[PDB]
Amino acid sequence: MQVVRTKNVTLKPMDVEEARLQMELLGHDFFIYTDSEDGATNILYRREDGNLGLIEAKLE
Amino acid sequence: QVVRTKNVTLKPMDVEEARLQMELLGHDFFIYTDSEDGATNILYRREDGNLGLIEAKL
Repeated sequence: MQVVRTKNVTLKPMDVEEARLQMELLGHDFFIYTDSEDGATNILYRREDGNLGLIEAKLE
Repeated sequence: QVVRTKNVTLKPMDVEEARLQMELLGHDFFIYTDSEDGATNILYRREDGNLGLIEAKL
């Protein structure tokens, strides 16, 4: 079978500039946090483009 | 420089259902709510090609 190793992380509030900083200090391609102003769950991620992409996960 | 957000609506499901979704959308990752603990999850393809998961929670 296929085993997916889980990496547990605790969601925290911060600026998207902060998320970028922290993501890079780990070289991760994915950084999930809760937007400091908006309050919603955000996922900063590096596109195949190389550029950054920001996803907002609607708790809807 | 300037980036526009993308909106996604999370749904509860297990890693298997999420894995199938990711394949269908032909995407490299998938975000959903873990139906076991209600956490926000990110199933994704690692560099080595393997599958990894990130579980976020307050």
